[PDB]
Amino acid sequence: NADSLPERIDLFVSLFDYNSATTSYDIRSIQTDFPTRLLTPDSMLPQTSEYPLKDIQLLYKLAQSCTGKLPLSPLITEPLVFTRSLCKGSSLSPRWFARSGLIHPGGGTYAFRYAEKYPAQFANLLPYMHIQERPNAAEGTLLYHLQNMGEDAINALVSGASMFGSGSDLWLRKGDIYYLFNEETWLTNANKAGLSYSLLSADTCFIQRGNICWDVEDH
Amino acid sequence: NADSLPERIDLFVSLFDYNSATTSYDIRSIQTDFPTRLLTPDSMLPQTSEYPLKDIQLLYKLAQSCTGKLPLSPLITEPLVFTRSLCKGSSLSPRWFARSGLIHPGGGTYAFRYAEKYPAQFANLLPYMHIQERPNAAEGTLLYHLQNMGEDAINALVSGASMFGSGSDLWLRKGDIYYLFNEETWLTNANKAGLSYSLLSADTCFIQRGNICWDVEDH
Repeated sequence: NADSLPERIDLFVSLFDYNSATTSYDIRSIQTDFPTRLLTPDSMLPQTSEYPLKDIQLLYKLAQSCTGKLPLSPLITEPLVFTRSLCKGSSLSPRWFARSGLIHPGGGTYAFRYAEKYPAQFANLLPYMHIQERPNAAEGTLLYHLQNMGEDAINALVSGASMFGSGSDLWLRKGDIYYLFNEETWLTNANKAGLSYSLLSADTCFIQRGNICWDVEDH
Repeated sequence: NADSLPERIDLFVSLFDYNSATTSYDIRSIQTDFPTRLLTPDSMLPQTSEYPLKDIQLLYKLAQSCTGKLPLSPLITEPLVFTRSLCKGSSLSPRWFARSGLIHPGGGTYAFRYAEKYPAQFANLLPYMHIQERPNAAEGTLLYHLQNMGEDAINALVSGASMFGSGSDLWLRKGDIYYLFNEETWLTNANKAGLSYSLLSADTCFIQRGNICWDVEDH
């Protein structure tokens, strides 16, 4: 019977009443509001794959003391501009952030760090902050759904996956729009299609032992 | 890198200090204490795959009124013995349950139903009751662990799987003994082996869409 699974999944997708979704989001609207950089969890970590750690550390020490040795990476020019501006007290307008690479070498964004020093600038700079740096969004908003997504759901969303689960929602893609359905609708339509399902925490499922599905950490 | 997964899983298994398990259970001890019938969730349901439903219903009506038409299935002889004994008020000793098929056609066990009518018999009859019919076991006991297992963990245990997860434990088989480790040990050794994992709720994982792993309900 496992030979029938692609057709059963097709039946499952066709059972949903797309006019009756909890809500829906055009992919173009998500892209308009959120750079991928401000969604993916790795942006919140020190950018160790982009810079030598020595450069990240020199930059932290420069920011503490507003003096000392200058990082060397030609990739460090904009971080240095940011750091030296905070040191000299010279303004960075929202336009500076809009044309910036957004992510600070120590993880997180320039905008959030800037607004920590100039809290009157916070609302103007929110568009340049990672979703995990923004305040807890109102329930039912797109930011709320994004802030509550695990890494696996963010990656599926960013990759444009045809469906993925997050929290208490099923996201189903149809065209270039995602439609959200709640868990009980997901389960009812899976029932009716003769399907069972698991939400994976790991990227993928290569080998099953007992009820554990194993993956390599590094692909 | 996924080509290396069987060797990584072998490394993972070899990282555990089996003398340092939370606890361990010889499979022979589990079998001594628990018939498979008293573990598997289907025993708690009406035995519709074993009897016509009409026979289950005739048997329920006979039990209510202690009169009326007799079920026909030659598979119904022992249920009729049980029912008529309860009707006539004639004793069923623990020895009757020990040689019985244990499971009543309406789901659950003869012993539990008998002890509902004769509560002084409850402790003598506990060995013949499903784990889901017994009182909440003391924490850390084998019954406690079994009572807290989902269907997927019970099936893995019953099938003798080399590992499976239940609750906050990893069960690892070595020889004919299961060794329990907690979640943080499981995760540490998975980390060290370069593995990621998911606990499946469905029997298996045939097709992955997004972060959902799909199975057929009926194999």
